[PDB]
Amino acid sequence: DPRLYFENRSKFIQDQKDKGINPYPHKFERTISIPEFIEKYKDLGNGEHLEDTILNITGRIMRVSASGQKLRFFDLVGDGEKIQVLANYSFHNHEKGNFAECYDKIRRGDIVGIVGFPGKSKKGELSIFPKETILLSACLHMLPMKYGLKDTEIRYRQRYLDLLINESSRHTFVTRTKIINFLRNFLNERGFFEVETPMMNLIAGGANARPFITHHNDLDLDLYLRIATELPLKMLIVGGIDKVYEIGKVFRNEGIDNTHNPEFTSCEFYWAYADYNDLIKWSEDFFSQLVYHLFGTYKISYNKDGPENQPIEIDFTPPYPKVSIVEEIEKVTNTILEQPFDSNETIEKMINIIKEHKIELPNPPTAAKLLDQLASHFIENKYNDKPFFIVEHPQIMSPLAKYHRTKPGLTERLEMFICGKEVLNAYTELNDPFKQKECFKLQQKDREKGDTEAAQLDSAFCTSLEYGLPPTGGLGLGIDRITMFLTNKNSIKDVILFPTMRPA
Amino acid sequence: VDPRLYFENRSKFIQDQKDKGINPYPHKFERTISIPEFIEKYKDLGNGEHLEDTILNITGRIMRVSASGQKLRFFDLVGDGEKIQVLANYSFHNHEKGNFAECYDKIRRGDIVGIVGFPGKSKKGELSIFPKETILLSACLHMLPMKYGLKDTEIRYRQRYLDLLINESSRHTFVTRTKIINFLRNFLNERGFFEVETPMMNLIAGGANARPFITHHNDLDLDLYLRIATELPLKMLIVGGIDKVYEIGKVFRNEGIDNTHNPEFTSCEFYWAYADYNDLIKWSEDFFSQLVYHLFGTYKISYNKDGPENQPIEIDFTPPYPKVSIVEEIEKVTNTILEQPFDSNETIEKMINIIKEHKIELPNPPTAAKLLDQLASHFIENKYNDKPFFIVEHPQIMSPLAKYHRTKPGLTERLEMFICGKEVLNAYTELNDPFKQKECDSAFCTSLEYGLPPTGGLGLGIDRITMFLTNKNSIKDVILFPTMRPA
Ligand SMILES: C[C@H]1CCC[C@H](C[C@H]2Cc3cc(O)cc(O)c3C(=O)O2)C1
Ligand SMILES: C[C@H]1CCC[C@H](C[C@H]2Cc3cc(O)cc(O)c3C(=O)O2)C1
Ligand SMILES: N[C@@H](CCCC[NH3+])C(=O)O
Ligand SMILES: N[C@@H](CCCC[NH3+])C(=O)O
Repeated sequence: DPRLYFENRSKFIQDQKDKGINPYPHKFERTISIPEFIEKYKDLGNGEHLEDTILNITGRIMRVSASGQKLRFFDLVGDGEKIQVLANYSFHNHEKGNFAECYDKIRRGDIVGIVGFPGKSKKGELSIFPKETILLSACLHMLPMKYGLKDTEIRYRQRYLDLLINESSRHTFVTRTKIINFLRNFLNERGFFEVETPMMNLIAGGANARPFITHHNDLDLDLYLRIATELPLKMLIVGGIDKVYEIGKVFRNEGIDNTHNPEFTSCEFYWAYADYNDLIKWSEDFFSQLVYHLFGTYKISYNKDGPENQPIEIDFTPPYPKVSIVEEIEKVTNTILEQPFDSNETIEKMINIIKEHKIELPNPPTAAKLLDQLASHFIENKYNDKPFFIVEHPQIMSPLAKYHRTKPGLTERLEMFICGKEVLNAYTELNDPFKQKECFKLQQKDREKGDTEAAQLDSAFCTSLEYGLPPTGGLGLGIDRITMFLTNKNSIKDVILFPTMRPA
Repeated sequence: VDPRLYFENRSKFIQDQKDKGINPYPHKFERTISIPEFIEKYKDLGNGEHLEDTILNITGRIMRVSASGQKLRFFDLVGDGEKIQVLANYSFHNHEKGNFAECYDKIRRGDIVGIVGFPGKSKKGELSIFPKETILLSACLHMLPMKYGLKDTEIRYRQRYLDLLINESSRHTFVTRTKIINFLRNFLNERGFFEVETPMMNLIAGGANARPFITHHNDLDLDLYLRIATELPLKMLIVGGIDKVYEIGKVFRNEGIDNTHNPEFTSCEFYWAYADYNDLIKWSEDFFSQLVYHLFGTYKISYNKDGPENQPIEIDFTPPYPKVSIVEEIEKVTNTILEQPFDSNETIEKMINIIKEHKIELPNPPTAAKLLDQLASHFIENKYNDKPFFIVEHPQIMSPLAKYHRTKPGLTERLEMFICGKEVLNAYTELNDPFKQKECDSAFCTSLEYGLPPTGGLGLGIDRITMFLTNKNSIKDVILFPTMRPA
């Protein structure tokens, strides 16, 4: 019973203190790490001992067994690697205490420090042969086995148990950090300058989403958490930082599911004198090279339908297909979506397409939401075997994107999808301040109908446009979703160390 | 003159250009070379030399307009913090593209332009682009301020882009900031440390003593606190076996704003399993000495502590730095004895009376930790200005997450590093006995019950460090968009 277990262990701690022993020593000076130990002594022969080499090593005990009264065996793990501990009565320093009393105390989970020599057992298992083993920090609960952590929510609420017991968990999070490292180096090598912009602002603009609100007490001031980094980054382009980017958290106050956590990690970059076509190329270069950097090939396996179903192969070899959103919806639905797309007639037509196909009506049935819903069900799963771009979005869906230089009513916008999930959003940046105020005014008229995700107008941002924003191309990436596909995860909670959870 | 009228005339110019068939905001100009690359490639030209057969496309912002008659127009063109001259001569103008004077008469200071031309140097020797054709790419519709207009004003903070265009030193301050963070990340990574992201919104805000921001998630129907530190989930990852772990990111404190306090600021915290207080003292001297030498090529720097209108002091980052035990120094400087327990009525009253004796400000509430803090602030924290130094061995009542001192009762194995009286670092041997932790977050307390190895952890205030290494007196000068009182 776990509860009695914990109580006996706590009593043990107290009783050890009462006898004069410190169960939590301040410092043990380690000589070698467990990965270093494996590298150095892997080449030893079966049964070879180096008894003149005395080492101080630490780690977490993960298995306890005995062979008689003079032999105790353990697994010792550290930094994701494992060695055996072979405690023989014949090598024990009896001046430190009784052998059996010393090792009877150890439990699965204890952190220990060992003074001993390296070698391999007769079977051939690389081992540390202790002369003395010291408790550094007890595990007071029973550690679960892999089956206890398998199909549970414990991994999200006690991530440390997952990291200790599931080898795949460590690897997922190492890949996540490698992906971010690769992206930072990719941009820095191309002259980009990393900055930090405020997470708390008077307005939350740069995307269409409901924000979190907070309050600064001394200023008696309500502030919004940022939903995107787009607006202050473009003001820095005005300021002459012509290649600027930010990798950090944004906050969106909306529904939670397998591809939505309320805080998530984005990268946005802004590139003065680039356009749509440079951004398409950047995306293909970046994703193809990232995948090759991680896997040595451009093709990966992904269990789109979970581990109980067949996986699919995703090929990141460029180029990727491009699909124009309005043209394709018109072809697949056999309708003509007349401009203005936000006219009453086009809105009624899109509603009827949705109702005819038994699709859910967006809670406010705005033209921009109607089109999004249509693309979701008719386009975004056109390709699963390769990423692809949906391109040339209407201006009503894209209030900060520059008008399309040859197609009226559209913009120079691209979104990349992997397995039906949006991972990238980019466009030629709107830089005419007179057209920008018009877009914000139209977004206000859409807010008046009950749209809580209509981005609010930023007076400071519009003012910065009046000092001259050069022609610019900007791009944003969803780091968590990218990591999901590159670690074979179906849930954003599997690639975030501490996902947003209700209290226990 | 009249800034409002200027903007109205420029807005009419944009609209009139559109009416005449010209697009004053073209979609794409394909540049051949940047302004820094131009200076590098053609700096070695000779006085008066032209390379008329090499045609380049270049872009930038016009920052000065002057003329020598109608046939020679001169401009300053800036990009990426560097500048060249533009020499528009009627004799080289491509008249097939339009009328010369009609073209250049339109240019105003601040305009972003694209130039097709050739490189060269003037007779006097000024490196120049010689346009055959110039195109407007994005107009500046307002009059730019003078450097004098940005000097003592909040325009630098409320329109930071004007500060970056007009003050060359501003770009330099933020480049140094990014170099500082790049250095720290590399320093940690080369030593085996693993960078992570922990939540900014939590059910509890712990890891420091500060009032938090509160927000609400609508669909979970849940109040959440913005983090005041990264300490607690990072130690949970040490329990998880990530034995060298760190995070560089924003934390939030809902308190007063001043020259060293911005409500959001950038911290780095790292956690080092099997290290202790002594390892962290060495790390700190190793890191700051190597950081300053990396940036300056020397260990000594100049800092204008009392403002740019006063004499600068010299800060020597040569290690080692002095260590000052807080309690015994407060005792020495005041010739009192602070008997333990430090939270007894007798020791509290003595700290209160010594505060009253020196006419010092009295904390509300006057807890023992708050009293000890004020006494260190008034009596220790400005002991050294010529070098960074450490205050060490804080009482347990001030350090609920720090491990008890292995030989000194009532103290902890803690260190804080100060530069010019300002705290930039806080570190300690981590308390890992859950029995002592509860006496001092339920999910954090439970994780300790699974075994936290002996560990040393450390935090840095990135903005305050940047202030000292960029010669700034205010944190507003090292944050691109600092929190201001709304206009
Ligand atoms: C910067 C964006 C560019 C490409 C699309 C990405 C969208 C972004 C949308 C989103 C909303 C939300 O409420 C919670 C989430 O986790 C996400 C997410 O992961 O991706 C990111
Ligand atoms: C992580 C900490 C380690 C060493 C002390 C530093 C203190 C930290 C305190 C603080 C409070 C505040 O409300 C606003 C601020 O900007 C700062 C700051 O910059 O430094 C940072
Ligand atoms: N702010 C966008 C990403 C950048 C789009 C191009 N400026 C988003 O939230 O999706
Ligand atoms: N959480 C501390 C920094 C780390 C101290 C060592 N664990 C602070 O906010 O000051």
